[PDB]
Amino acid sequence: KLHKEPATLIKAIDGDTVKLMYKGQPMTFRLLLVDTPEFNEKYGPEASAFTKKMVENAKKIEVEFDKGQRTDKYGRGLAYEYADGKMVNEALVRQGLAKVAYVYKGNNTHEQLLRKAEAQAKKEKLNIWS
Ligand SMILES: Cc1cn([C@H]2C[C@H](OP(=O)(O)O)[C@@H](COP(=O)(O)O)O2)c(=O)[nH]c1=O
Ligand SMILES: [Ca+2]
Repeated sequence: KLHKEPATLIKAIDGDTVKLMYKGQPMTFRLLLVDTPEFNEKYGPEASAFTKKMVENAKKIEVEFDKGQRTDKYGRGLAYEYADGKMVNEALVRQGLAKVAYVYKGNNTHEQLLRKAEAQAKKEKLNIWS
């Protein structure tokens, strides 16, 4: 059973990275289980635009750590992000703006859910699957 924690938006960076204030400290978060294209690659600006709009227009932003590692080798926080109850990780995957990726042992609680969303976008030929 994972628990959602409060956080405040500092700055949207790109499709799967955002700078948030967590427990009073500035911290860069990398979204769990996803991989959006870099700004330079195809659909990159769209992914960044999608995330940016989604978090900037949210009234409440929550983070949810998984069971395994909470920080990556680059010092980034690893979590599931929620914009007014809606999981940003899943939304990106549902729109075909992100691919399910970097599935490590112990940090894959929401894996099936995201795989489900991917299969839908894949069948609908959304963005990346066009
Ligand atoms: C999503 C995720 C990424 N990472 C690391 C793997 C990648 O390192 P390597 O570059 O050394 O492969 C990097 C991918 O992040 P980005 O896609 O932001 O570049 O972040 C983790 O260690 N754990 C995770 O859960
Ligand atoms: Ca990426």
